[PDB]
Amino acid sequence: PMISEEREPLADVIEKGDEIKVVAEVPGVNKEDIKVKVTNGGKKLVITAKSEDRQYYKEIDLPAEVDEKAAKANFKNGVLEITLKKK
Amino acid sequence: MISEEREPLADVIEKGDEIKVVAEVPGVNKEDIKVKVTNGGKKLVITAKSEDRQYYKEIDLPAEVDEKAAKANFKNGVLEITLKKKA
Repeated sequence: PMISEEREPLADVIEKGDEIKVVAEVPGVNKEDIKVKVTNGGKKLVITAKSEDRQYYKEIDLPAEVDEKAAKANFKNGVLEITLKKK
Repeated sequence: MISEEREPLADVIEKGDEIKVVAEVPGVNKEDIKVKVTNGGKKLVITAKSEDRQYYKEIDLPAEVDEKAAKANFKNGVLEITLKKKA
């Protein structure tokens, strides 16, 4: 349908020194529905999810420059776990 | 590792015979969820437990509902349950 609601999801950051872990609650979307892009040289993170049920958008400022190269993604029961390696 | 119980986002919508209650409880597996009906028709009680996240919610229903009746479904961290109004 034409009209949708866009929410800002709950997210948290864990700065283990080696890794940066981002966890977001995005219930109501499938994994395929989710897109993450690192921006600003790995300074920043963006999350977009759209599903018939839900719409989510998030901007996150990371502690350190990070690289997409080793990055991994987990989605369980509506919670998204992302781990990135700092550059 | 500190536990705090949380109150889930819930929307209750009633159409016709049915009352549909929607709850977001991400983090939690479906077997870790408990749904029960109390105080005759009026109130619906939801319990979700997992190590990382725990939820409890109680909802006062617009109309009394039979406890036994239900259709319930879980998807991507979202719980949808369908309730029948008392005859």
